[PDB]
Amino acid sequence: RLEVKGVVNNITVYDDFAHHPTAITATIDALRAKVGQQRILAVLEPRKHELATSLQDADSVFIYQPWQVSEVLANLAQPAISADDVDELVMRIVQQAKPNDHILIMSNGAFGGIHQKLLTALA
Repeated sequence: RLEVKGVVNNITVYDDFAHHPTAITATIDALRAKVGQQRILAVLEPRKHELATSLQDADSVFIYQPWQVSEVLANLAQPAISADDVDELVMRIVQQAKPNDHILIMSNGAFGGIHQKLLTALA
């Protein structure tokens, strides 16, 4: 749960298995409890209005599309983006990520090794 995979440029990268609305909600809330006002960048690999609601506390939202993700993101007015390629999604993240951010990677799979991709790309 919220396993810290690394810190690069004061940006913490975490992995968590949550990928259904109820667990996503709990997981972001548990992270918020620790990080306070510091930014949560939520990065989800799913397996709709409930899903949007589960992501609403995250300061920026990234969804990998491996149904239509656009309908989920339309409800979120914070920065929210989908990508259909893991390296592209890593670029999207790196373009927004700043020191003191918390990148929360939510998937029960390898997600192309995105946590390692980020630790490399953020340096």
